[PDB]
Amino acid sequence: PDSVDYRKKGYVTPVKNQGQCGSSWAFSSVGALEGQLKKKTGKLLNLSPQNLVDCVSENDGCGGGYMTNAFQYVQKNRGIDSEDAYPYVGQEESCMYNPTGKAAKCRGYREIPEGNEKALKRAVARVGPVSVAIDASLTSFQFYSKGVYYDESCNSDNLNHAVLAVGYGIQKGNKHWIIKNSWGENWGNKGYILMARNKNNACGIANLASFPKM
Ligand SMILES: [Cl-]
Repeated sequence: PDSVDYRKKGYVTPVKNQGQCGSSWAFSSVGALEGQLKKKTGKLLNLSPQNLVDCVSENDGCGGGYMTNAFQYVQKNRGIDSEDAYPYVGQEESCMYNPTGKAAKCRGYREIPEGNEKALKRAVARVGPVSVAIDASLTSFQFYSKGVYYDESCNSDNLNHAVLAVGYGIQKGNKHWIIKNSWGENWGNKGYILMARNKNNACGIANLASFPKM
């Protein structure tokens, strides 16, 4: 069985909802950090995307951002707050980080070689959940309900949405990535989508992948 589902292993927190704020980069980043918190310490908790929205000046808050900028921030800031200590409000505010609420740390990051789905698979297997960016603009993506998603019109050069690869596997003969979104449990299959794997880097799944070192 060349498959892994980190949701079964306790590496994945409940699905969140970014609301009316283009902060999927922040949810993708905290998801990867949460997975490494479980792996390194044996337990996890919800980390603060609002911490990243307000304090990662290299990104654009609700206007977009990159996950490696977030990992670099957590490293140089010497921590990121828990969700409970720094709760999500769906809009950018002044940076209110407090070391008293520190719940995770970061020693750097690694970017997966661009477009290499085999390297992405090895990273998911050997690290844990990996932050990724995809083209999520298609209507077919947005109304996804079940099965393995593949749409030929997906633009690997148009990465517009950050998500989290929490595993991989195969379903009815179709290889897939298990993808955690940030559009609520209401979206997709309880917040998740299975995206085609080894189909010429569909939707750019392996073009902007990274994970934090802890
Ligand atoms: Cl394979």
